[PDB]
Amino acid sequence: RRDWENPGVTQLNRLAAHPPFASWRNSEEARTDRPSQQLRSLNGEWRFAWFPAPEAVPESWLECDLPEADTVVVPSNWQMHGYDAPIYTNVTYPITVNPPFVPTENPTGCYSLTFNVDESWLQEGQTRIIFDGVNSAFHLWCNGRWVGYGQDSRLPSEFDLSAFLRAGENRLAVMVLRWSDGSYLEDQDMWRMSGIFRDVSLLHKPTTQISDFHVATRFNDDFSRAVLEAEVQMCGELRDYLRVTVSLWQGETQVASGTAPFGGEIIDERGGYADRVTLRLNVENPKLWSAEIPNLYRAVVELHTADGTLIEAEACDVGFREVRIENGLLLLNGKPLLIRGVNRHEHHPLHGQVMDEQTMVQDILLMKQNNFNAVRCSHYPNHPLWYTLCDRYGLYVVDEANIETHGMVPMNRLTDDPRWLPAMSERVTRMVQRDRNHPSVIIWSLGNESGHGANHDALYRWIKSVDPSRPVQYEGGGADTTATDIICPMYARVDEDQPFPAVPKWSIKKWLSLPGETRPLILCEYAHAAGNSLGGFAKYWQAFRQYPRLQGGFVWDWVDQSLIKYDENGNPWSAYGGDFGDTPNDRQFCMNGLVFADRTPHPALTEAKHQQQFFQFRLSGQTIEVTSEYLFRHSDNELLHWMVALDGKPLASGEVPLDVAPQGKQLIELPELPQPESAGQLWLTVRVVQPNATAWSEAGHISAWQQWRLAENLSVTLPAASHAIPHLTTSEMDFCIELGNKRWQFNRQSGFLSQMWIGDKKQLLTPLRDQFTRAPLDNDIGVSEATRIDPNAWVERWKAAGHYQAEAALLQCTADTLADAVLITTAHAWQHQGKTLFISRKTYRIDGSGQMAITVDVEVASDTPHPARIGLNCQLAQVAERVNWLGLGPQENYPDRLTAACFDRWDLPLSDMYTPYVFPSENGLRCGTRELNYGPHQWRGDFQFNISRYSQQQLMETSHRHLLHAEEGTWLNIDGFHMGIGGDDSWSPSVSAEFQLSAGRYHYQLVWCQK
Amino acid sequence: AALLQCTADTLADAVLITTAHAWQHQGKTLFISRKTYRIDGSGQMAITVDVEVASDTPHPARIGLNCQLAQVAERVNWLGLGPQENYPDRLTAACFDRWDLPLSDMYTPYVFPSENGLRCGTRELNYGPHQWRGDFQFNISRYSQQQLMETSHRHLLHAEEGTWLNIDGFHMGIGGDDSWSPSVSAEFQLSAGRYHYQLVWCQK
Ligand SMILES: O=C1O[C@H](CO)[C@H](O)[C@H](O)[C@H]1O
Ligand SMILES: [Mg+2]
Ligand SMILES: [Mg+2]
Ligand code: NA
Ligand code: NA
Ligand code: NA
Ligand code: NA
Ligand code: NA
Repeated sequence: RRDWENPGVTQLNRLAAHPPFASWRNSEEARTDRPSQQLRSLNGEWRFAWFPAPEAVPESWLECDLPEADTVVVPSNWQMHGYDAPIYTNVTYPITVNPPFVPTENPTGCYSLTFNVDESWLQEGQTRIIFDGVNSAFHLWCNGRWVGYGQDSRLPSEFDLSAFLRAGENRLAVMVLRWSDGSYLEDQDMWRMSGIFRDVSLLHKPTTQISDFHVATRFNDDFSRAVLEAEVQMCGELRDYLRVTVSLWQGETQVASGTAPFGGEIIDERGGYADRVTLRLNVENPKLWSAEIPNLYRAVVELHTADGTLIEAEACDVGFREVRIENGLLLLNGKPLLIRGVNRHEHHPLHGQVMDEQTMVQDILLMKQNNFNAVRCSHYPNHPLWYTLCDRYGLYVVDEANIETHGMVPMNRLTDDPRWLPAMSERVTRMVQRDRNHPSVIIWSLGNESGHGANHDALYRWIKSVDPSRPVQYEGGGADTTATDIICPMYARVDEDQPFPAVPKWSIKKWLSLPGETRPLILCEYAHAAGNSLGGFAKYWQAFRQYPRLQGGFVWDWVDQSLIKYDENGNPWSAYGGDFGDTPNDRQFCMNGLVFADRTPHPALTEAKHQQQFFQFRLSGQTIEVTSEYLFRHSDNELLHWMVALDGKPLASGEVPLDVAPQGKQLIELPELPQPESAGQLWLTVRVVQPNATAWSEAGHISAWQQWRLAENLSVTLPAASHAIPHLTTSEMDFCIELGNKRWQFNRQSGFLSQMWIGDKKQLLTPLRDQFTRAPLDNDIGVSEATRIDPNAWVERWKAAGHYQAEAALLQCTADTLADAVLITTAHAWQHQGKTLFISRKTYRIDGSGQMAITVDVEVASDTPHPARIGLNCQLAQVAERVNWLGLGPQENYPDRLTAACFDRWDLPLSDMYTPYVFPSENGLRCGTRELNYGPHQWRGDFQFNISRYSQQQLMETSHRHLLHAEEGTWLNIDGFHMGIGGDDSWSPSVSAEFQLSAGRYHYQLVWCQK
Repeated sequence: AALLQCTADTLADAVLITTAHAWQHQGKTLFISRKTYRIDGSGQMAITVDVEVASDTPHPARIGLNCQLAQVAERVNWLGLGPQENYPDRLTAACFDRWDLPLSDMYTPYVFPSENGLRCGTRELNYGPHQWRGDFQFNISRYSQQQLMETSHRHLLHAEEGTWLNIDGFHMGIGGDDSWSPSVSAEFQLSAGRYHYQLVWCQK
């Protein structure tokens, strides 16, 4: 019947969806959430065999293990074991678009397991098997007998095996299909894999059982009083002696308990539900749940007899919180939320899409440590443990249905088709039935990029009807359709409108006030962190803080989707689209995370942490005003450390305890600061430190910081006259300046300083020349599809203008001797096919003190695309271990992404001055630098710089970081100016006007000398 | 202005004058101006100005040069934004072109006297035998900035001997969102800390 090519059949013999069950036969264990003997894991070693199509599977496999099969670990994606290649494609379906058909060559994975089952499980009750995740469709057999079928890769499929099992040894046989009609609803921009990638278990339930239960919590006006309501449903034979007891616990203290026989209130003309009962428990002064303080209670649902015999128990963590939209604002416990969130895919560099507790916890810790309080399940229901962790650690979750049909034309072709309503409804309804009891889930999502169809409006209302406790959102069709309670655009800009036809992305500030609009606005996706990105991030947060209805958003995204591969030497390297022979593919577009696949931070993470701080500061005189953005907690684990320094040198510091109420302010007056010893700029730096450790952080964790320029004393003291005078040696091909053991050689043909000698040691490997280009960042290249070549992308404009090909032409090179120095004057014109792109005029002044002052004045043709940078570069013959500088740091920072950086004296090993982006590009820059020290060299002025063993040329021509090779010496790039990196999105020019080098005329001056 | 440095150097085809000043008050150095005047064999004086402004002093109204020329001409010819008065935050209406107006039109008769008549984005200015080139803002009239701020009514102003010229590399916005509180937007305040501008003064 080829059930995998029929959207009308999404499952066969599958049991109803429901909340997590464990079937405890001991209440104490249900209360403490301890392991349950009635819930067995079948994870471990299984037998697996790969076939090109389901037609190639031998019938023998159904009742006997195939000798050709291997023993593999489950859960797992078979591509990760090497049976076939994982495919990375963004929008374009990996299969021919011809719904509901899939290729005849359909990779088939045949799993089998021989396991034991005790007669005690078969003599009484029900024994069911549970597959938390199978990609993307499968048929189940038990002891050679066909059991059922299932679809939807991100929700569990359960089947009753009570009639197929036998005492002793049993054998399962699962035929998993890579492609099915369900694949048409799973076109998310991520690796395309398959297999039994989530847990498999066996659950025993009594015949008379708790089949479902819903927990709700409503409050009075000030939340000082609450009522917990628990509806419980049963299956089996109804008896007058059956009872249901629901008890609520706060730690070891039982707070409330209620018992009642089955039989619900009258529903309609035919009566009520005799197989259901609702318990209502009163709770005074409940400890409220929030991401700030994840207070949790434990609800225990007991099914028992009047005489006191327990039949079974279920339970869940309960969080007392209310979520509602009122007067245009998303409120939590009556307070307007400010969503500091991020999108997070279930990705592991080695295991693929198999999630483990360790990785989940690591992500959560890093998230909260970096001031995030929310996560969006892009774009499907997550591993069940995820919700438990967000419940306990405290993170707001947007639970999203596994529905994305991005590759359709138009996007809503399937979702506006009633023939697909069934398949869609199951992805939404089964998600709600599974996760509705988790307090962490505060918003439901109908899926992602499936345009907007009538099926969306239908399912939108279904959720509103069955679960009024959570708002529903969906971005397809314009981000503001009738299928969403929240305006949730993706990559809508802060001030700039993008009037696309039919589905415009208005600037978020303008979106809010459109005629008749009243809903709150939270971007489901923004600040695309692909590579060297997050430029302009601060602009979003200034807006979020000023506009009440702009309530944040979810950064895209958390972690790069790179996979581990091994080279000839067997060493691991990070791969992306196309590295597995997968084609078509969208290359590096799968890496858009704030952290690398191994969870190592990208520089952008710190910019995020800074902007998302929960404490805001203002300086007036010597008074620091600290405002709290927390909505529920007082700052009872915060200490403010302040430090004043004169250009890096510490002059004074202290620490004051913070005691600010949520939404409150605290005034802190700094003691009279001693007068700076010399000239320079005083800088005030304050940091909020958490003295005590928490569930998500260690003692001494820094949660917020800010800097301010205080008094400055301009140096009016002119240096002493030098002893010796530099000597000029004019030759036909060179202008050589001599001063003691030092020598500067300027080539008269090129007009560039080609070499420097300190004694007999050459200082340069490459001449000091102007540079107006950079190894293009992901945002410069701007393609979300490898097949598309955007001529409007910055890199194409630069290439087309000849910026990368431009040749310097000497216009002038003269030398002059002054009273105490030698003045070299130069002028170069950079041209491309007759067009003069840039003109650089310089003067080099080498005085008796051995300093070479370099003054640069550049002209940029107003009609050529604004240059990526304006500076100089050279290859220093030396390679030192450290880099020391006075400026912004310690991490990499660009013009539109430097708010998190602080002005101070920084010292790091040379390696840290290079950011290992998987896709190489310009990186490691540090801005606002007044002094740079490397080996014997020292550069002064006001510039931006990067330094490493990789020339811009190699970075630009190398596709993977692991293929880079340390060049001889050290490449230095010092820019008087540098263009912004952008990032609002990575498929169109995103660098804001203020960060484009459009001034036409630029001036900067550097001083090069010996340290 | 406290003189920090004043030197002279003879080059191949030019004389170089280097200077450094520090404007202070109550022992506080407010600004520091470093310049070089390069007069070559063609009679052109290239002036390069680099100024430092203490970060803790209120941003200055302008960063430029001024002098009182002895000559009094009838016309003012310039290549820049015009023909009317325009300031950094009020120049969208002005157009770049060759403008030529009588001296009187370069003065805006506000009843209450103040800085007036500025014209921005000027690459060339001509007055009498003089010509200034670069990329500056300027106002030119028979009234000094001093007289303007000391005189309450326009009818009390008296033409001073010669002509007062104010060539600025940078000028603060004029604001106006209201007239009873600071209203000059941030992007129009001279807060860069270090400013650079150059001019070429010659005869025509
Ligand atoms: O709009 C989007 O942008 C991202 C680009 O990396 C990613 O494809 C998301 O899944 C999609 O919703
Ligand atoms: Mg089907
Ligand atoms: Mg997509
Ligand atoms: Na807001
Ligand atoms: Na992507
Ligand atoms: Na505190
Ligand atoms: Na590259
Ligand atoms: Na006046």
